[PDB]
Amino acid sequence: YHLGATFPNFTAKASGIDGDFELYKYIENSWAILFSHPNDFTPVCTTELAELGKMHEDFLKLNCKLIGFSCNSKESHDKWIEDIKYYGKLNKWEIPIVCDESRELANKLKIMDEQEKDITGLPLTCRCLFFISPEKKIKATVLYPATTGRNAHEILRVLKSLQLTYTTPVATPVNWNEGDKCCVIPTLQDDEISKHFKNEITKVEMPSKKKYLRFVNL
Amino acid sequence: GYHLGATFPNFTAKASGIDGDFELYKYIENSWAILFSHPNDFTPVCTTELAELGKMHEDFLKLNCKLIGFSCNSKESHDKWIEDIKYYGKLNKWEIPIVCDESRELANKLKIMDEQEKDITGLPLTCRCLFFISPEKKIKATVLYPATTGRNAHEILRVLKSLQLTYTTPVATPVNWNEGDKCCVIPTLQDDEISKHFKNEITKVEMPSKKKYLRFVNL
Repeated sequence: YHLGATFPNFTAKASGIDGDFELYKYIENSWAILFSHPNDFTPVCTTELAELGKMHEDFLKLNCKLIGFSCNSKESHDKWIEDIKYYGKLNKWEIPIVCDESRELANKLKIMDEQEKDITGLPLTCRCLFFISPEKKIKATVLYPATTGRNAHEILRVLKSLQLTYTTPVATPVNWNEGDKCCVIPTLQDDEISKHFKNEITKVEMPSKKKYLRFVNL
Repeated sequence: GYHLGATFPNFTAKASGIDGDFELYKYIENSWAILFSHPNDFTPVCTTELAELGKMHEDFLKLNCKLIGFSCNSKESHDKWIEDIKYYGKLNKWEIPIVCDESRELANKLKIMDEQEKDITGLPLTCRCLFFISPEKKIKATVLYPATTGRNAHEILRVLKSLQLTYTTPVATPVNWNEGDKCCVIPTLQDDEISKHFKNEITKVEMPSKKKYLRFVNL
């Protein structure tokens, strides 16, 4: 699943609901982030899910769903959730965590961990991320191993960049955070700037004399 | 293509700063390596990323980790744009080899094409990929950011330190971990074997499930 591919629909069991979870129904007209984790009841996973449970409103208000995913059962997810709530000082769990016990979805998405296996000796997923647009396109991906917890701040920062550059002709520079100046895309002609920007462009002159180094403060 | 734990393939290519062929396995022998691509020379986000990694090059070399750049531009393009990068970063030299994939063979093989970005000729360009590669040529982590979205350079280093730490020690790093912070004991390490590996004591946190997996250790 290269960048720009269409993230496939699937139906699965999930935490906190009794019926079928269908992805496309859940994420219609929304950004989505689908994130996996190796095993329920393990420490790194608990810290990550507790953090994303805290940040869940920050995402929802940007019109972005969070969807969890592991190769554990529903009964595992539901019991483990009370651990995540306790660790994280949370009082309301809202992120659906998909179940993939058969590993069909994990094999199709190509997110298996290099190392981790459950108690039954069957393989488990790594820490994947898929950032998905309202049109079901994979805008960005990450595959972290079971050994290395994610940066939850980075997850919200990429999302903000993706949503900004979705509607405006800019790209966000190294280490950009919301509120910082961004870059004008290099193909945007100077005759074309005022149609798109209220504020002034800053030009930084380069030894090559090419005029591509332009910042804008939105 | 190249999932976690797969072997990163050898290649040989032209590169910035040298006039001979660059062979990947040669350059990274007995070394951690981070291979990072950018879409196009002479464009603004790319210049800021490369300046930053150039400033950070000593941080990486101290950890025994090679940085290797990559775009679908020629050598002549790379060499000239290097002077732009050096100017923007206030650098006096440049030592990261930037490989050339003008034919797009390597980028089609690595599956690092950007969804939208094209050059002046109409041909497609790479996204902003990262491959973290161990001394045995195994892919430990990857990231694919699009052209629209510059990477977090602090995060690249945080991940490398994490991958190096957990490579040799029975720990895993929790969410948002930085070097110096307590990390987690792997859930399968049993009690009898805890003091072979750890000088400092372990902290256990009680869970409603009464399971015993929530263990922190300060190294």
